[PDB]
Amino acid sequence: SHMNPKRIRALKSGKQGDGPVVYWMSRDQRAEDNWALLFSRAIAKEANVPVVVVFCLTDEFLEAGIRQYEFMLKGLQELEVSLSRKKIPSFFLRGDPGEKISRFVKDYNAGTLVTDFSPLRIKNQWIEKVISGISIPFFEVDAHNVVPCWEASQKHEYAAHTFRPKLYALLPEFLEEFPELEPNSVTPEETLSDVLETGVKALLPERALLKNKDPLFEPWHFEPGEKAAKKVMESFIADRLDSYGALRNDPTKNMLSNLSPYLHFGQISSQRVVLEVEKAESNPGSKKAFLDEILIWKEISDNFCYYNPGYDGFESFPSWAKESLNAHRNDVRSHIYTLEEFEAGKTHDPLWNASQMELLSTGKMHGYTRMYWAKKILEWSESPEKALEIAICLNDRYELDGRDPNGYAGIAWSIGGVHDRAWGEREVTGKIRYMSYEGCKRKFDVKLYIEKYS
Ligand SMILES: Cc1cc2nc3c(=O)[nH]c(=O)nc-3n(C[C@H](O)[C@H](O)[C@H](O)COP(=O)(O)OP(=O)(O)OC[C@H]3O[C@@H](n4cnc5c(N)ncnc54)[C@H](O)[C@@H]3O)c2cc1C
Ligand SMILES: O=c1nc2n(C[C@H](O)[C@H](O)[C@H](O)CO)c3cc(O)ccc3cc-2c(=O)[nH]1
Repeated sequence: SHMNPKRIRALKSGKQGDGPVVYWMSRDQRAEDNWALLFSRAIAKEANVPVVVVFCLTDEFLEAGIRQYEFMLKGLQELEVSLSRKKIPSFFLRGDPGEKISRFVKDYNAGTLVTDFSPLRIKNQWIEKVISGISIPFFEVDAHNVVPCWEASQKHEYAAHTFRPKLYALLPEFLEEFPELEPNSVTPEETLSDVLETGVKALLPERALLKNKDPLFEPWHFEPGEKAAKKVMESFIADRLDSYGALRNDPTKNMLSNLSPYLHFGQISSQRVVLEVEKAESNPGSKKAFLDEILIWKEISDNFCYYNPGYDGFESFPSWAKESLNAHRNDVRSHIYTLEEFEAGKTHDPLWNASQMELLSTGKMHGYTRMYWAKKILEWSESPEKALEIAICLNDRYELDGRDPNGYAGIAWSIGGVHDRAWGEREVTGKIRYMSYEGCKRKFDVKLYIEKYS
């Protein structure tokens, strides 16, 4: 087995039991290229026990909507089949992790517990509870980042150009092929259709609809699951990669990878993706541009959430920005929109409303327009605290890749200059990098973007 010990972290001591090794899957919903699954199999081998997979359908998802819930569970049904063809049983527990994972460990005489890693507050909520209801050893493995989150840095990194040296210096040690997942020796000692049916009915009153009372979301932009995530990656390498560096900041092109929803649910590994992109021969500049995103910005987001408890609040902005935004707290805002208005794209700005339409109808706003979109919320909000609330809310309710450290870090960047520099000082937004509507007229084909979305 080729398993780096620095990818793993003890969450609780225990006395090991004598039953299956239980992998509690959460962030990384895949069978292939999954260090958490791979380490859980290795421990089960070393203990002559089978490895099983447990997943919690939590009392939440009523906070998001059908788009995300469907994307995830369609992926998971494919995952049962996948893990079956490995003789690895998957149990799907309804309810919150505290109660259900504790009970599952007791009832199935688990030996050791392993989970994947996520810096989000809620996961730690779950962890705190699970830790009370078990007396067996507990491990988490960083299956999401290429360089483990507690390895990459010992602290918060204020700019990309400080985290980047540290991260690149560790790629030799941490970027490499996955061993194949070795199946179970034997097959060991209600369904997602019913559960998908039950939840959808519970969520259908909150579904987003255009006045016409017809549904607003379009499923077909992203086929969910592990097999489809490979295909999308392959389409990217083959077709969009060469142009990426040139056209990534242009909302009128389909030249992005479109991997974020897949990467969010962990239906595809970012280590895998990075390995394929490294292999490929493409226009100079492109490969550097894309790796800068999927290694530096993706992994600094986990860094941000992990070293900042208040990663979703003003207090985590850098000094200069807080000082700056405080000084402009009482400036009169040129507009103030209610939440409903932002949500239904009813602002005096045709480009903002279009970006909000792309979101509502596809569940994926273009990266470039996300920055415009979020900065305008700062500008048209009672306060910077309210701006974060509104952005976090809209991002999490409607993005397929939402509810993600990339989100909080991305919104903090936009609204408080996290991982950014001081810029020209203005009214209302202070020194926070400004993104004028006109700057977009210079930079890309605005009117065409607006036509695409109405
Ligand atoms: C206001 C705002 C909100 C955001 N919310 C989210 C979110 O909820 N979930 C999310 O995954 N990303 C978020 N981002 C970052 C980024 O916009 C998206 O990850 C990207 O557009 C996803 O599309 P893609 O896969 O085609 O990107 P590509 O250009 O094809 O990049 C490939 C991968 O690199 C990573 N990546 C690219 N850009 C960034 C970035 N700026 N920050 C962190 N990682 C990046 C993503 O994981 C992405 O899947 C947000 C950015 C902003 C400004
Ligand atoms: O373990 C779970 N992870 C879920 N996740 C994954 C989430 O990324 C992780 O729970 C955290 O990263 C902590 O592991 C969701 C993500 C979404 O975007 C939307 C809904 C869910 C729902 C669940 C869930 O019910 N259980």
